[PDB]
Amino acid sequence: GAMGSMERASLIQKAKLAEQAERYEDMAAFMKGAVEKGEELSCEERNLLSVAYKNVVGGQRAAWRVLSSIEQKSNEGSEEKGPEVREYREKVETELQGVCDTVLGLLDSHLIKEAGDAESRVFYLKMKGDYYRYLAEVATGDDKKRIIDSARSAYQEAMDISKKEMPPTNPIRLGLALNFSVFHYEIANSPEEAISLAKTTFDEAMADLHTLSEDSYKDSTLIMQLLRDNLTLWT
Amino acid sequence: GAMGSMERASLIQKAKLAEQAERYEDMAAFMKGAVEKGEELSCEERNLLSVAYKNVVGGQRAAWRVLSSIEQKSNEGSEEKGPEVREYREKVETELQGVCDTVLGLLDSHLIKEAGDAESRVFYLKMKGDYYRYLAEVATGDDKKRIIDSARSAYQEAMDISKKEMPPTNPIRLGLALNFSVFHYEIANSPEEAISLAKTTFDEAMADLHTLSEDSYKDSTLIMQLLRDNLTLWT
Ligand SMILES: [Ca+2]
Ligand SMILES: [Ca+2]
Ligand SMILES: [Ca+2]
Ligand SMILES: [Ca+2]
Ligand SMILES: [Mg+2]
Ligand SMILES: [Mg+2]
Ligand SMILES: [Mg+2]
Ligand SMILES: [Mg+2]
Repeated sequence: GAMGSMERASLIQKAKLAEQAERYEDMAAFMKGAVEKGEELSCEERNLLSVAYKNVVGGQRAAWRVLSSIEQKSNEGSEEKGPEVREYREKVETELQGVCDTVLGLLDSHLIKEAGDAESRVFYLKMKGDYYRYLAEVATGDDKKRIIDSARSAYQEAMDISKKEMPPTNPIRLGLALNFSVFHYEIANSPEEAISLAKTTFDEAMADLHTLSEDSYKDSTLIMQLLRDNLTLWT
Repeated sequence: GAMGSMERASLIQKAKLAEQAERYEDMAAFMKGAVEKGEELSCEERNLLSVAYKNVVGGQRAAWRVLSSIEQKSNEGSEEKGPEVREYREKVETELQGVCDTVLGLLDSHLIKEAGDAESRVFYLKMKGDYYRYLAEVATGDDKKRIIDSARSAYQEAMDISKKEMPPTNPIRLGLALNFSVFHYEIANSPEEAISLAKTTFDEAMADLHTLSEDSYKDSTLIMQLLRDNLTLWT
């Protein structure tokens, strides 16, 4: 790998600089190099990995949605324009799939198997569900159902651990539940499960806020608002 | 080149799709492929080329400024942090220089020499001044003065043609004058020349607005406002 000659600490330092410069592709490459050093990631380092790839894939998903919509309209009274829209949508789609496969590969070799604490294991399993979810958004062929089930299975294992090992206000647990609820609504055609999950998560967090410091209260209530935003949109 | 097998029309079509998807690196690559087909560019195609590269280099310049500022602070009571900030600033700088060299290469081979109409020749010479200006922003060594003079010379030839062949409200002429005034203020250490140029350009355009249609009036007054914005900032 092209980061093989750079010190782990320097990769982390440069990932933080790339974040400040909004250079998320660089940030992701630096964090991939850091993961490939083979040592486990601290909490801050895990967040850097997630921020980098979420931003890279988020731009790819936004572009794919623009191009997919143009492609949809072209296939309605619409004039034939040739293969270009499909080709370019496919190009962006293949790039997106490549990023998802890269992230999933880092999780499989070997972040998840070395993650023993609940906070790291839940974090990585949530990421696995997220990146299979992004693959599912663009899937159409023989493995769409298997891709969806891979996302479900990762989210489910993360939920089981998070419920047993974390308080209901833990921001990792809240963000996992938020994303699993989105999976239910957007991927699994299960809006009732999505609503039930978001509501139960919100209510159980509400009841636990009294145990928190002012700073933790701020952290948890911010994610609760994201759950509330979805419930308002979905109900 | 990787676009050598794609039709010129398909490259143009995909450049427009990439713009809609805010995929400016792709847009630039498509427009580079279109230029390399060897045919002259229409007015719309010239604008696509400029939009693509302006957005790519604009992101690089913003990142370089962030990293340069961090580097400045590190060299003031500041703790020694190693070579990483300089290395990463250099990496972004080298990428930026590569983009500028790519654009300048397309202008030199062979867009400028085939551009005979004032509107195309002024457009390309303005681009030449712009991309030498971006090189000058990061230059420090033996050729900084020669880089600055290359920007000046391109802008000056574009100004001479634009003054002889275009009305003072022409949006190309206005945008050239805007950028040459920025060159004077930011690159050539000539704020009085920058102010004089912006003011004279604004006033000569004002006096010509009566000749324009409603749509052309809108086009010209928008760029005049950019000149006014700079004058307000600089005076
Ligand atoms: Ca080492
Ligand atoms: Ca028709
Ligand atoms: Ca052809
Ligand atoms: Ca100190
Ligand atoms: Mg290396
Ligand atoms: Mg119901
Ligand atoms: Mg090709
Ligand atoms: Mg004075």
